[PDB]
Amino acid sequence: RRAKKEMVEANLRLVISIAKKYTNRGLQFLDLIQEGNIGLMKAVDKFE
DNA sequence: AGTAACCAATAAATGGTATTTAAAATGCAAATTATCAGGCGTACCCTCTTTGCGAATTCGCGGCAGCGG
Repeated sequence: RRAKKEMVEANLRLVISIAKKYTNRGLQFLDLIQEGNIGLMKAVDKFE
């Protein structure tokens, strides 16, 4: 657990970029960001 | 080119009380097809950056605030 936190906290900027590419008047910025963070947690789980 | 209402008679005058008839039709609940609605996955590399620009030169008033003897 304490290992995965490090990658998750490292790649938040990546999430920000991908999200802002979709922000143009959808839900709201922060909702997109948080949903992307869910996705990032999934990806960290699946990466080899 | 013929009177009767005499007293029986005849069943026809009804519109009313029902267990039937089974055929129909009318509904009823299954089988059995189509199609819709969810979940998962994607391996070159990409890393705070977008915003609101201002419910828009109001104004007058009040009061709850920080500095200050």
